[PDB]
Amino acid sequence: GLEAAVDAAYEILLEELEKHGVRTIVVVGTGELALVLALAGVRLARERGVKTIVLVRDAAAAHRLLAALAAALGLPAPASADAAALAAADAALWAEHGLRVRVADLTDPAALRAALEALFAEHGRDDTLVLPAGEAALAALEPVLRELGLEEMAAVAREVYARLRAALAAARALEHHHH
Amino acid sequence: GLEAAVDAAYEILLEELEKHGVRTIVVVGTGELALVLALAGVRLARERGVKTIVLVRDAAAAHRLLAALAAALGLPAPASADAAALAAADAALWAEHGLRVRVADLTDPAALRAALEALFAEHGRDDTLVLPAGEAALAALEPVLRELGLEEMAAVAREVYARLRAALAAARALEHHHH
Amino acid sequence: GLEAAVDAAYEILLEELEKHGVRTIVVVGTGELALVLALAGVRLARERGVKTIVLVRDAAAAHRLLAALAAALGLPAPASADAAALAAADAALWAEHGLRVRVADLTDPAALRAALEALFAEHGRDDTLVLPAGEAALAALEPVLRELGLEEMAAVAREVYARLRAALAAARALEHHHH
Amino acid sequence: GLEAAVDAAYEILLEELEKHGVRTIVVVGTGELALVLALAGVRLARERGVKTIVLVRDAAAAHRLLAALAAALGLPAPASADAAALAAADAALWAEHGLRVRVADLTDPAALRAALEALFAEHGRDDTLVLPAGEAALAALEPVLRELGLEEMAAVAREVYARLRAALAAARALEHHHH
Repeated sequence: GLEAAVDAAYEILLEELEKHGVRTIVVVGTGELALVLALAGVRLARERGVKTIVLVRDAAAAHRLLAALAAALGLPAPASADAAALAAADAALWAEHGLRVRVADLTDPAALRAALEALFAEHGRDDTLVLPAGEAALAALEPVLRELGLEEMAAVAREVYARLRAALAAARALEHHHH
Repeated sequence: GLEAAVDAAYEILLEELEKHGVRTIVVVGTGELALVLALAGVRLARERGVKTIVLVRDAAAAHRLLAALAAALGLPAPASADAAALAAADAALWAEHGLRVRVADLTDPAALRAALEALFAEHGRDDTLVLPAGEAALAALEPVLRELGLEEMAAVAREVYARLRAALAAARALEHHHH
Repeated sequence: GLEAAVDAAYEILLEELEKHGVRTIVVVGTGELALVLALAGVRLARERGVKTIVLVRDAAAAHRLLAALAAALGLPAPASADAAALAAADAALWAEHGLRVRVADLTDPAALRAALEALFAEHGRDDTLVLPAGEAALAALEPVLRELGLEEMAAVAREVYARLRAALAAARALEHHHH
Repeated sequence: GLEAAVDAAYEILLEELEKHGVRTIVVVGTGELALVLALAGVRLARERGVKTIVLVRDAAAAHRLLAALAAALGLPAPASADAAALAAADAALWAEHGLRVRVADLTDPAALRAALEALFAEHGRDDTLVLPAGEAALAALEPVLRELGLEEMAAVAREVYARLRAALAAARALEHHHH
């Protein structure tokens, strides 16, 4: 179920924060692992002051993730995927909970590089853990990081992803809410 | 009206908690009795520490029940029947109010058995009261319980259902909100 | 604007509470006067312990009125016009704010009589002020009240309605929110 | 991003409050600058007691702006663009946060004049800063103000707009929430 998945992801992230001195987590992609990482990020922000930013492919994906986060927090979802509504929801989520949800076209390497570069300008590269939310995101993220010369960051992204993938396969976040 | 129906169901459940040493209530099905049982379960969780889980047939039914529970609690409904939104809403409802809403295909005996077996793994069989929300759910639930050897549980499910059915016929939960 | 309309209706209702010893207000109908009366009823419940029940024609009308009340109170609207969602929202509104929104087919005299008779069973006839929300509701309500022998109640309904109609014509509740 | 845009607009408005003794801000138009000005107005109301009213072209635009404001404040959006729902949301926003969102057809000079004249009746002309949200709104607002003899107000509207336009071009309120 969802709690077991969030707990397992939280434990993995705690191990990485201690291992790498992480101050900021950037999640690239959508789906169940993106939600689980965002929810673990809510706990990590409250308990450790570590901020999390999720980069999703389009405004529709941002609305879907913000709506699931809203439900988890007991808060209203944004009324629509209007950019102004999404930006306002994002600013509120950041101020109150240390989480962001931003739009970046992951099919476009230049757009993903630009979104990462914005986050690196805000949060730096040394203390930032970048994680893909799935296989497709890993395949998009690795070459971009490698082009930027961030080989260690790419290596950690792949290794931590493998552990998260295995943990979520066992935890089954959504098992109770579909056939 | 709704308050009279919740009160009547609450009184019946209190009698069963004392009679059987009940720690967990599992409601199988949808409709007015499912809502009334869930609402009585909110009171029982607050007052007695007894948790309630409702098993509904599909994601659409989970959204409809979560939305009615939300309205009763003064909380936002989940934005959609997206599995991630439903799972997040369920985790929040459990943590704050001691209630869950899960999806289990009741037309499929193996799926209902699997969902009950998950709950029995979490909560045990001895202290768990299983109740159908209607005739169709009773007809689905009885053979599954009997196959599991849970004859007493099936007997209580049918007997308590009969009393709840009669009480709700008199109380008329929805009389003021349809023609 | 809306505040001026609520204030004017509130002042009129205060005068009637003192004049008739009113404990319960029943509003029959939909539209701007129904909303203004419901909002004044929120204030009267908080300040005076007087409860208000609005009888609207169908579930769609109940959702629209509950949604406007929700917006005025800073609360989530019910997710849909599902009867269970409307009944749950109504129970929450009553418990927290002393207001109800019920469905009664005003085109059907027997249905309106039945809905009034339910309220009279709950709240009595002597201390109950019944008000139409518009001309059509007044035309439906007067014969029903007269058949019940409630001639004084019908007379007050018409007289107080006339004063509310004039006050709302001057106050223009919705002037700032349509062309 | 949005926070940088709100901060930049806030700083400009603070300078104008000191420069002109402003008690009320009226924003004419829709779009990103309308949202940013409304959000800066939330801060100015809390910190300085300065109220802000946004005049938008139609009910659909009022819903979109109220929904984005709701998301920024962690509050439910109005269920629909129903005039009663919009008026109720507006009254709540004014009472709690010192902001209004009203409908005025800016394509119709008489309608814009009427909406401004209502605000001038409520708030006066001397202490009221009127700002367009974009080029089209400036082109609609200038002749109306000039016809009213409010030449200085029109001059300030154009000058402050130019500074806000430049600031928002640099701040990029919506950059993280569209492609």
